[PDB]
Amino acid sequence: DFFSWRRTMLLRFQRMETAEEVYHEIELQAQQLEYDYYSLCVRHPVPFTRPKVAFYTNYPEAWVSYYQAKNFLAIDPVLNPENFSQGHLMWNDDLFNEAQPLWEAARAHGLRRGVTQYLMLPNRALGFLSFSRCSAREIPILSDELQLKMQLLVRESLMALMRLNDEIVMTPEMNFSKREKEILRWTAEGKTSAEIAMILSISENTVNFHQKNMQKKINAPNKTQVACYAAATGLIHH
Amino acid sequence: QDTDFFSWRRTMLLRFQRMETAEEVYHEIELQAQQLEYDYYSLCVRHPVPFTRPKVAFYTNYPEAWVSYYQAKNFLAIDPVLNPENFSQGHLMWNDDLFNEAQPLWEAARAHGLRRGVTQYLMLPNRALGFLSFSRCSAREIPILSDELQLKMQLLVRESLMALMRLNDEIVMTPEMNFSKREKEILRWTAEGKTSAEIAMILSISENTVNFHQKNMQKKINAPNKTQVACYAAATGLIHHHH
Ligand SMILES: CCCCCC(=O)CC(=O)N[C@H]1CCOC1=O
Ligand SMILES: CCCCCC(=O)CC(=O)N[C@H]1CCOC1=O
Repeated sequence: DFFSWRRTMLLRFQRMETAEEVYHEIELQAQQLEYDYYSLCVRHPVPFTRPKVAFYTNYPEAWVSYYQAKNFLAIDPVLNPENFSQGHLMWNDDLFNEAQPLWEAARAHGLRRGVTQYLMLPNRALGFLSFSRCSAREIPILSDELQLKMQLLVRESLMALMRLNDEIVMTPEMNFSKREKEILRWTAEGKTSAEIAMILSISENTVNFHQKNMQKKINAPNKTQVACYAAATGLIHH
Repeated sequence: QDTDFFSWRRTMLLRFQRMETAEEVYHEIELQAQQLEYDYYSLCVRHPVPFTRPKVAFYTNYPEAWVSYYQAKNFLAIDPVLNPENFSQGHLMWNDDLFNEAQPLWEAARAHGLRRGVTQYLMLPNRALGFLSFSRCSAREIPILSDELQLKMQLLVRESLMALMRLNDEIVMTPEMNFSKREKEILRWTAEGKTSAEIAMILSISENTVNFHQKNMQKKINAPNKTQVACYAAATGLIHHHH
């Protein structure tokens, strides 16, 4: 009877044409599980020093504004894979021992209990789904059925959002030609422009143009950043 | 039965996290494969590096005649079972249509006694792609509705490969890069395209030492450039989590 839930959810997400349908479905499923608020967050693998983070939530506008103002993304333990197990995490008082200011601000805004699930996407982006409620001592649930239900919800929603090329999950656009990616693969092996020229039987002049043309559309200083970003997102071995 | 599945997981999770040798993992897969009415299992892993001809390691109890034949005819290069594009929810059932591109492979598999099979796959924290395939000789049918099998296989792919990662098994492990936290920090900056001179200013150290760590970093990995080291680290996710 649970397996039929999995199958319907699988049928639902595969037939979605809109992002609003994805976020709405998450809203419903969260509510079926006695949770009021959902939040879907994605941390991209690049840039390496300040990884891009996009999110979408039905949290109260006041809490979102407060959260961003205090820069809580940078210290939220819910977004730290270390604190997870089997990609699952139940919110508790101890988890926020390092970030109490977050916890108190969240409680002051009406977030008593919550839970988070996470996975890694094909572009190596880290997706986080969080559910939260304002009510204590209600709890629905088996955890096992909870872990497994949420496990599916992160996957199929974010994968759906990728089919639709949504801005929240799609990495900074890097539409390269098959020629450009060949040069990237060899650059990533530590080949010089001269060696890549001989290997591909083209002039070093043509190699450097391609090299510069990729740096153009990404706005990057050298061939080193372009290659590492490509390696980091899996554009090379997808 | 829904309930006795969750407990199956909890034990299997307990099993795999506390296995101490690689043979124990392959052993567990073998029984479950048999418990699931399959004679032959195959666990295959595609590494993310090298970028130009990535290494592929495997372990199976296939008839060796087919193994020798499979490699000899070089079927990996055209095997749809190892192509993530053909999957859905990380799962894939074998049928005559999927092998529309590989006529030599399917009938040859039929000829060696692989009538029916199924494959599950997922991506590991080191960005390696793991594939688990089951196969049987009995020809007949589609088993049990396709939900518990997918889910059983979903777990079996994960925990076996994760167990093998904990054990530093060669089938899953990427080239090890035990760097100092400082050495990894300059790589993050190298991957952002900072010159040794630029990295010096931001970290308050002499340029003599920046060039020093990089060459010292190139030592332990066997590679020429500041570029290849950064790309291998970037490719494996060494540069920002999970390991
Ligand atoms: C305000 C939305 C940005 C945060 C996105 C996210 O997923 C992280 C998260 O929910 N954290 C929870 C934990 C306490 O505060 C929250 O809202
Ligand atoms: C030598 C074996 C390498 C690994 C084989 C593999 O990709 C997994 C697998 O079961 N493939 C199936 C597909 C058809 O023939 C097979 O053997």
